[PDB]
Amino acid sequence: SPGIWQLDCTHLEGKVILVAVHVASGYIEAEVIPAETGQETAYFLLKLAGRWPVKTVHTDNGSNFTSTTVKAACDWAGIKQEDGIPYVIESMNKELKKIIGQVRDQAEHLKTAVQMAVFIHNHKRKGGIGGYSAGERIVDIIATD
Amino acid sequence: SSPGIWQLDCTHLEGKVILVAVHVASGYIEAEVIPAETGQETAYFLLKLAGRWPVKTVHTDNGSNFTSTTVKAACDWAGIKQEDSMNKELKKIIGQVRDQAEHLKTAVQMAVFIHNHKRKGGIGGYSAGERIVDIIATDIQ
Ligand SMILES: OC[C@H]1O[C@@](CO)(O[C@H]2O[C@H](CO)[C@@H](O)[C@H](O)[C@H]2O)[C@@H](O)[C@@H]1O
Ligand SMILES: Nc1ccc(-n2cccc2)cc1
Ligand SMILES: Nc1ccc(-n2cccc2)cc1
Repeated sequence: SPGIWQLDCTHLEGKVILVAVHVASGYIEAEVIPAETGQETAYFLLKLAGRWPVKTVHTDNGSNFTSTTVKAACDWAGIKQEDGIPYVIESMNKELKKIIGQVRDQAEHLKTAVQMAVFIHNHKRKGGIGGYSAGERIVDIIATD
Repeated sequence: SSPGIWQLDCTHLEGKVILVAVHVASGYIEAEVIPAETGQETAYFLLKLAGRWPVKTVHTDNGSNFTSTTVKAACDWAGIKQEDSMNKELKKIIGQVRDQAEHLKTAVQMAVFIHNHKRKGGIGGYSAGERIVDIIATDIQ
């Protein structure tokens, strides 16, 4: 389970946000991209896979994931691509947009607000003052020694 | 050496700029390919990095991009203190795989992958990715 990520997209202000969620921790990575193309999606996946030990990605089976460029990237990086596998995370894509609202007036451009929201989400302590943030949870889950 | 210390440097290849952040204690790298070495691109890079890892201090080359008001605003917001080698290993790996990709940026991220995942030493060794997570997880207690 520690190598599983869920990908999804969010559209805001006529722009596309690609989001990767580490299922076990709730940690997120996101980028604003011009459109959901195979090349953009493949680049995103390649970046993510260089930064964390990514074994498996669950996707929404959008047409960007049927691109041969994305298939090639997943094969090169040793990612098992699992399309149409669903999976509180539902509450979270709604939650990123809420956080983006609380910082939007501090950023000239949307992409900056998106990275501010990612920062807030990842650093936020969950389950009270004795709890842990998504950033803390991911490193504790992944660390092997 | 401390868990929150990164070093940031630029490398120029094929008319483009590669921004490289190294986590000093582990050797782990994050990199992006940018059109030009601008204040806006530098700030965006730093905000992304700080959202992903507990970044306390970044050591830089004190070029013009790092003292931009947008960079200072990003660093103030993210709680990053600015202060004034592995570019060589990265460039080398980029060389070794540049022929497996059309675009330079694809080859750069292939090189970041290879570098971060590569076990140093024999059986018993670690990769830079394993070292950074082990160091940070230990710091959490
Ligand atoms: O959101 C656009 C933004 O992303 C950055 C990250 O620093 O880089 C881009 O990465 C590629 C360029 O190297 C793009 O193809 C990709 O869409 C995006 O991740 C910035 O340079 C850019 O402003
Ligand atoms: N844009 C892009 C990203 C990754 C690849 N890739 C394919 C195999 C390995 C990386 C190709 C193109
Ligand atoms: N436990 C573990 C394994 C691989 C990594 N890794 C992350 C990027 C490259 C390797 C991190 C932690």
